[PDB]
Amino acid sequence: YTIAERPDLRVLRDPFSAKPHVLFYASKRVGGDVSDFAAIKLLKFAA
Amino acid sequence: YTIAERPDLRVLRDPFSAKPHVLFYASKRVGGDVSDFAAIKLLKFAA
Repeated sequence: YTIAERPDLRVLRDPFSAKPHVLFYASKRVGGDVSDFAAIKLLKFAA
Repeated sequence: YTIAERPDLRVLRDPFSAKPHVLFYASKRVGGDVSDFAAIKLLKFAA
């Protein structure tokens, strides 16, 4: 499994949209799927 | 009578909320009621 990501947490406080509040907008971006299909085995329970 | 206040007026102007406008927002916070009921006497005009 290979995980790709940006190593931060972009926070943007928004005193404008919801006016008497602050509305912090934090967003980390991360992705990833299996890269080596031979390196993972599973246990299915059926038969 | 005790006045509790934050000795500043906080201003916030958002060109972003409604774009063609500015929407100045200015606020201060204050509060207070009586602290010594024995130090304020009134004059009712009834009896």
